[PDB]
Formats: sequence, C-alpha cells, structure tokens
Amino acid sequence: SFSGYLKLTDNVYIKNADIVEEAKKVKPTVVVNAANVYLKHGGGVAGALNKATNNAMQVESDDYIATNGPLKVGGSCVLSGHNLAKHCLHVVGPNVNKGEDIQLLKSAYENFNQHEVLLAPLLSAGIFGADPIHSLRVCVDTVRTNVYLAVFDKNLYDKLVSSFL
Ligand SMILES: O=C(O)Cn1cc(Br)cn1
Repeated sequence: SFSGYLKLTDNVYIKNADIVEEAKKVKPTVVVNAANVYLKHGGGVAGALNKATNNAMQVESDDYIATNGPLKVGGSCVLSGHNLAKHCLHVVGPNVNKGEDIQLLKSAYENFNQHEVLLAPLLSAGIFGADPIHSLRVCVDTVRTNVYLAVFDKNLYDKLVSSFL
C-alpha cells in the first residue's frame, strides 16, 4: 500500500519519489512506464525501469514489437512488471521533442482507466518535453481510477503541488 502521498483529488495522489524505488517498495499491481512507440527504453523513466529489471523489460518489449509492431502515440500495452510490479502498463504520451501532438496526452491518460490502481509518472513530462503542470491537469481531468504519481524532481514536485488548482 502507498505511503506518504499528498491527496490532490478523490482519486489522484502525488509524491516526490523515484518511481523505480517506489515500485520496488510497493510492488504495485501496475506500474506505468513512460514508453515510446518502439518500446525502446533508453532514458527517463523507461531507461530507469528497464535497468531495474536487468534489461528483462527490454527483451520482453523487443519480442512484443517483433510480434505486434509499434504502439500508437496515445496508446499502451500491458506487459510484465518483472521485479517491479505485477504488470507494466507502457503508455506513450506525445513527445514534444519529436513534434508530437500534445492533444494526444488525454488519450494517453485514458489508458490508466483500464486499471483500478496504478503507480505512474506524469505523462509526457521530463525528457518528453511537455509542460508538467498541464500534464497533471490532464491527469486529474481524465483519470478516474486511483493513480499514485511519482514525481522524480523535488523542485517540480513542489511547483506541481503549489500550483494545483
Ligand atoms: O520530475 C519528473 O517526474 C519529470 N522530470 C522533470 C525533471 Br527536471 C526530471 N524529470
């Protein structure tokens, strides 16, 4: 069970935490990965979660891509959570650094509604280049299931809490 989270709404919770460390502690049913369409877990949250699985997430993801092809921006797939969670929900938020449509962020968060409870990062934040304040707004206005957000950066966490409407 999740501890130390600030409650933002009926169903959205937030904590300044490293999502890999949080996943190892909680062992949630679902950990969300900040995936790209190719499931190439190189950096940000994806690189960190993959390294914590000793690259097993990448090996499983390469088999998934070989069979199914790439995901869509805004889409997701459920794969194993390995040593971190029961499942990993790989969600592709739009990457502003690839010129992707920020309007797809709501579609990306809709994937969370297929899971009653999730440990997640803010979609499209960090190396995906979107405004994290707007990502949190889309999260609370889209996700209806119980989402526990892990914000890696303390300054960003404090700014997200202090500016939350
Ligand atoms: O804090 C987050 O979860 C997203 N992020 C912002 C920076 Br700076 C580094 N990562």
